Amino acid sequence: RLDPEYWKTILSCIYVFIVFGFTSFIMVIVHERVPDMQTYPPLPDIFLDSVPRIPWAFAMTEVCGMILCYIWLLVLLLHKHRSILLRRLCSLMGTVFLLRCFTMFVTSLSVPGQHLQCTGKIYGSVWEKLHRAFAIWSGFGMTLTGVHTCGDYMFSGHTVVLTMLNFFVTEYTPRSWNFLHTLSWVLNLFGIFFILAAHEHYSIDVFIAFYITTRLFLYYHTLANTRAYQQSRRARIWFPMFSFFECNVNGTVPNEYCWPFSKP
Amino acid sequence: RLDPEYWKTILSCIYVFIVFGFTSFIMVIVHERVPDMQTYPPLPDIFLDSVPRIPWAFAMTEVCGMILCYIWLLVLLLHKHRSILLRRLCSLMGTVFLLRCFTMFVTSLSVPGQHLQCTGKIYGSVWEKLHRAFAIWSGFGMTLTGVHTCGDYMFSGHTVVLTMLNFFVTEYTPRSWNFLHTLSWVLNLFGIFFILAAHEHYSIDVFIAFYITTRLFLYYHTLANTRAYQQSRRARIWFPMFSFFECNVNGTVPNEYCWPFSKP
Amino acid sequence: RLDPEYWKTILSCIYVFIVFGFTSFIMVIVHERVPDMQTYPPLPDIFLDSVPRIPWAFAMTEVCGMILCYIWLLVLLLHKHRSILLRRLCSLMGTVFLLRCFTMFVTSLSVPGQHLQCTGKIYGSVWEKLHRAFAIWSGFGMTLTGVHTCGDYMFSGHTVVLTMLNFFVTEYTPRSWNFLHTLSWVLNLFGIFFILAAHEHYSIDVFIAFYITTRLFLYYHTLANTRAYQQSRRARIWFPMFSFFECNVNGTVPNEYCWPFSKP
Amino acid sequence: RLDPEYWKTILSCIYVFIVFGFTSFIMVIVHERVPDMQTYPPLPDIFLDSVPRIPWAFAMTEVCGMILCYIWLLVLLLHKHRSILLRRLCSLMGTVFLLRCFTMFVTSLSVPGQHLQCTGKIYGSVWEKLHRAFAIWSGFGMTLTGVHTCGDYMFSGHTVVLTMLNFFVTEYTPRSWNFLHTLSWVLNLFGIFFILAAHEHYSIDVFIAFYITTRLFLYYHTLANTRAYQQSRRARIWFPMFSFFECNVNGTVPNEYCWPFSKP
Amino acid sequence: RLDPEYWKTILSCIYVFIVFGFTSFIMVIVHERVPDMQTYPPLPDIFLDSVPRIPWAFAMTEVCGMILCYIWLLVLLLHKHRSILLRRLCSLMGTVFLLRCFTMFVTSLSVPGQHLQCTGKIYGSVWEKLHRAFAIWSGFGMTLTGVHTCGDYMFSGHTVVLTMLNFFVTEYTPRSWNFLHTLSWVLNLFGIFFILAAHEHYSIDVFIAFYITTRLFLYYHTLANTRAYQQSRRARIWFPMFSFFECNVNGTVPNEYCWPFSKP
Amino acid sequence: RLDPEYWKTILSCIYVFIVFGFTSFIMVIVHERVPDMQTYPPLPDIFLDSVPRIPWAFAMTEVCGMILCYIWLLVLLLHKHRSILLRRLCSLMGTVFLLRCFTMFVTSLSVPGQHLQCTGKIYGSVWEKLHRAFAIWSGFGMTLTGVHTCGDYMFSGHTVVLTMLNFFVTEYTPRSWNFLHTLSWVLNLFGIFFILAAHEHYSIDVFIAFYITTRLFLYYHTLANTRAYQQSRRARIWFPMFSFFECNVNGTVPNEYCWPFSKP
Repeated sequence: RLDPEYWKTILSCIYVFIVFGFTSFIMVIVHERVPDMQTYPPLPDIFLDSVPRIPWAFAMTEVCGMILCYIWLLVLLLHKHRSILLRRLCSLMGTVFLLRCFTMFVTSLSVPGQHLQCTGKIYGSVWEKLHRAFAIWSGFGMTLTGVHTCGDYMFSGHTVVLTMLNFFVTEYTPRSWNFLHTLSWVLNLFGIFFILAAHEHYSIDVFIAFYITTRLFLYYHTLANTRAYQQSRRARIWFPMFSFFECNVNGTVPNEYCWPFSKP
Repeated sequence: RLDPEYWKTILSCIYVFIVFGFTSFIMVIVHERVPDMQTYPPLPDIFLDSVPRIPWAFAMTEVCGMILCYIWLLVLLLHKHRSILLRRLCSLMGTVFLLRCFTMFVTSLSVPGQHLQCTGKIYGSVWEKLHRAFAIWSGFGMTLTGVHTCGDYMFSGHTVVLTMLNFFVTEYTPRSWNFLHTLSWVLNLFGIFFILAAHEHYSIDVFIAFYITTRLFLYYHTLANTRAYQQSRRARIWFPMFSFFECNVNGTVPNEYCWPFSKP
Repeated sequence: RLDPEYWKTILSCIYVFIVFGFTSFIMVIVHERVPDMQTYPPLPDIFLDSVPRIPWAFAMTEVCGMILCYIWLLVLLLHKHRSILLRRLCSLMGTVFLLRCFTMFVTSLSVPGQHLQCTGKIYGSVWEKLHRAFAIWSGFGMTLTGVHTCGDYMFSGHTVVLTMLNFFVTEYTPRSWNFLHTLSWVLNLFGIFFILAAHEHYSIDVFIAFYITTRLFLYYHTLANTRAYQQSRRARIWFPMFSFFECNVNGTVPNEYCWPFSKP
Repeated sequence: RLDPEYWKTILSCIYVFIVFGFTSFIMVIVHERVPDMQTYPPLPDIFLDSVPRIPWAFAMTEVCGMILCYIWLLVLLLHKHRSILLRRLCSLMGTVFLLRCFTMFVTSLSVPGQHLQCTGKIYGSVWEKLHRAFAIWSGFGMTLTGVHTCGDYMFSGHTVVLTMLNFFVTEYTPRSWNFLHTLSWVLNLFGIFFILAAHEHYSIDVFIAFYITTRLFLYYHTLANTRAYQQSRRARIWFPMFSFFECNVNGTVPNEYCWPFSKP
Repeated sequence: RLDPEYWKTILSCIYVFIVFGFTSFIMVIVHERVPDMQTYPPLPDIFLDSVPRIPWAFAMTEVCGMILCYIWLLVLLLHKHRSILLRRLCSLMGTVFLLRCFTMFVTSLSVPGQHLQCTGKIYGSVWEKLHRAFAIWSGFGMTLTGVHTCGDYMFSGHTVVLTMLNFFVTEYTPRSWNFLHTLSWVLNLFGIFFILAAHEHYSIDVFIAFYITTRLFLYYHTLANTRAYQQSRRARIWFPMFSFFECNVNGTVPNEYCWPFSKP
Repeated sequence: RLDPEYWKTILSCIYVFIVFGFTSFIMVIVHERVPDMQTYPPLPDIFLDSVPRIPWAFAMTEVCGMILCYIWLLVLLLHKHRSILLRRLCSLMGTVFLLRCFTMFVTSLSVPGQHLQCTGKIYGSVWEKLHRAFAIWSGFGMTLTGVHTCGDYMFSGHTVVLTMLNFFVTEYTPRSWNFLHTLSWVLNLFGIFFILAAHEHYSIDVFIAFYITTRLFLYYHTLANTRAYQQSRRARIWFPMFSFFECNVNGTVPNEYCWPFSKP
């Protein structure tokens, strides 16, 4: 049966956090490659040359992220098997960012010309770069708590976060509430459009980022529902720590509800 | 049963060739967005920085391609379903080249700094664009028959051809000939490496030009195996003209080999 | 049945230490033959002539050798029949390093030009050779604890240790862990590559070392699983002290794991 | 049953002649690498330093070669299934000489000081190397018909031929002739001693050549007798063109002798 | 049954030591014939002409003999029938050494020119010959304890001892230990080669001093096995004191070993 | 049954003549080693120093040889299975003399001083030695037809011929004529005594020669009577062409008489 494992979720939660730290550490290394990085005028993008730069577009995507997180924790609060959903969130966010790190190491593609008042730079050391890492790591990447001051590269994590929250929101809801799903898709599309109009990422930066996470989420859910991790040697799974997390869960989780507290 | 409809192969062929024509047009259309194209320093890479440029490495790619094409022609000559393999290949290259067209149209990523001796440029008119494209069209984009002189863009076609002609000779040969498959794997790997060593494309171009063809081949063959197009309303398949071309094909294609000529 | 023999393991450890001590002395005897070994130009190779020398590449081989050693020590601790594993490892490392002594005494092939610091020499005595042999012996031949002042001859020793550890790690882990196996193979291949990248061995020392270690490991395990030591007078097995160690072990060793400590 | 296939023996002979030509051309190419290769002093050996050079000792190896070849040709004449023997000899020699070519390409190890009359060289063209390759090819590489002006590299060739002929003579004679076998073994050992005593090869060259030929012959005959080419997908036999030659032969070849001429 | 009669063993030992006494006497009596013995040139040979005289090989003979007799003593200690093996050994040495006496009496063959610096000579009296013989007797005839200063004669006894102690270890050990047999074969062959390389005996001495011992060993062993001495009047065996020593033993001596000290 | 093979006896008769020719060829080669061979004084023998030299004993040695030959041909004339006796005599005389040739090549031992005045020597050529061999060959060695002019070496063939003929004469007569056997033995003893007394050979030359032929003849007859050449794998017979000649003869050959011609 569905046995909530309260001690595996701790490992899953440390997994996403250490992956975030590793990604933050890798981010500062890429910035060392090109010293100036603010002398190239923008490459022609048929999406970029049309929409003028909007200074406040970036923060609207962020408030979209917070409101989507609020809805998701609202669903997370009133579900029987909250442990499984919280485990899956971390277990599926811990791989897209590893792919992001690999793509970052292979090649670098920043948006050429914005945030030219990028301060800091020329970090010659083996200890201060770590401090810059905790600066990046312990700021969650938001500009509201100003940490992201300088340019960002290919494969934006904002779109990954938005669509990953949206898919889990729409998937763990009954097939009778088809009015919050449309709204959630609306805010997801608005966030993508506002990140595109912020002159912060290229179109190919967001298209690949969206497709990869959508395909990976669908594949993970299909494999979990099929429960081929133990049925046979299905495909020699390469998912990081998949059978360990999903050994005790069989079949498809239902969508029943209760009240968490003991004082109705 | 498997009835060879020769009136469908001609339609598929004219479709893939007009796709080639549209692609040839769109390279010329996307060319003049930037006039210089030739002043920037390369973006930081991990493979274009270590390995120095090898001037003759860009010939082995099309030597490998011609060898693979000759082997594929030999395979196509002796198979009874020579009207089916060619139709499927034409249906696949059309889709992959439409994807290439869309990717190059949304954004352009050319190695900034190769082919600085190419002449021409500033083709501002209505009628010399088609002349330039027809020059590009009737040269197969090869450098042995010198046609492409300036730079190339995202989603290299040489990778797509070298991978399609490798995964198409492997699939439609007996599952006991895993040596020609091994030889073609080395062929494809060397063709991949020599393009990168020639400073012709970025390292992330080849990876996402190889994975897409592998996935779009395996998915198409899985769909064709289980006849899901007519079994039910499975997924509303998004292949351009999907149910039309393979409406007369049921089951799985056999493997038997025959000599069509009547001169034993 | 599997009887843990705690004195045969000690005998095997004594045997392997004696073999290592003999090898250390033989390596000092061989260096006496021709003094210079550093004035000739290197033989025409295909790898030593393309890749330039990398000064730091030799320490990475030993780093990859310590990582695999730590992993194998972890495996050796959480097993039922750890005594058999230790006994087999020692009984194989004895034979391979005896073959190395033979093939290094027959003909001495060094790399003319690395470790040119080798100076003074003229160890003309019987009681000064022993001190030099002891200096190599109680340093494990590594370059971190500096004993690797002069060069190393035919049948490289780092490749033997790396391949033996990788194969032992792969063999004695459950046949469902197919990510640790890939990591071990990658580490082994990188350690092999860094030997040639540092201009320490010819391209033909490494290949024969790898082949000999692989062939001996596979032959020993085939003989052990067939259990031909008491079946009949099959072929007069030539493995040094083979029937003595495997007389009490019949059949194949299973893969049961536990926790040795008396405090679970 | 044993079907005499006279159209495959011709293919095997063509394959062997092509392999021999390729080996000769590769030797000519390899000699181009190092200009002198005759000024350095020889490596410290254990056999080349004790026994002084014997000027006439290199003709005796070829004399034993002719004797063994004559005996084998006599055996080939008085056998029922001579076609299978002639098909196996070629299919083994081709593989062994391909291995010799590969081994000689990576690193070139000659004997510094014999055949010091080798001068002129500087074949700085493509149509002059071919003449030398043809001169070596149509001379069988022997020293009696003088083509052996310069030295010979790694993986000696005389040892391969001698060992192959000796093993073939031993295998395909009735198992009651234990005087011809002793004579063949004595001739083989004397040929090896004479190739070693003329200062034409190193000890390790002869040892690895002998080991490789013996192991390849034994493995090929074990596979042929086990008939694993059609039993199952055992191990993916890597012998070049193995299943094509042994598909029509099932089981083991008997030792029936007859007389082919119809004139008693 | 097998009854250990130590009174027979003591008589056998004193008898064979008596045989040593008369051998020592006869060497002195045959020394006095030719005074010079050191002026002639050696008769033509094949092994004494090619191999040059080396002066340290004549020590390895008694080193090998010492190792062999130590191994034989170890075997005799652990074998229950220690009263029978020693008696048979003494009975065999008595016969072979009286044959040596006959051979040196009938003819005297020596090396004309070696050991030319030995002093003494002209021992013309009745008593000093006894002193010289006792000097020869109480040194067992090795050169390590320098007694054998002059030349030696027909039918070398070092070969006889080296071969008898090899054929007794092989015979009276279980027929599954064919490594100590292999080691003893090398021990015997090297001892054979080194006495020849010391220019101490002609090449015909060793061959007939080895064949005689192996033949007289196998013949005596077969006679003991089939108990033909008492079965009938088989051949009137000429072995001196044959039936007396071997009257109390019937059947074949087993190969079982025991520890006769009472301190487990 | 006992089938007289008239065509194998021809091969046996040619084989002994080739052996005789080879022995004659070898004899002249030994004479080329040392030129003088007539300066050494007699090495001291207890037999030669006693009997003054006799210069007519050599003649009646051949006289008793011819007498025994006459008796043997008398027996051969009136026997049913004369072919078998002739074949066995030739086949054994062809092996004893091969052993003579080997012992001749290994070492040389002549009698130092008789035949001071024989002519010849200093044969510097590659053709005249053949004529000398023909002179030696076609004289049968007797001094009646003067060919043997210089001395003879060890392992004399005179005693071999005498003993071989005597044993054949005695063996093929039934056990009722014990008066001619006494004459044969006494003439053999007189012949060997005359050989010893006339200063042409040493005692050790004749003792080994007598023993070798006696043992070989006895072993051959025992094997022929027991019929172990086809019974099982008896001893790995090293007899030259043994199973070929005696394949058709089984059991023991009896001694029936007849009259050869058709005119009684």
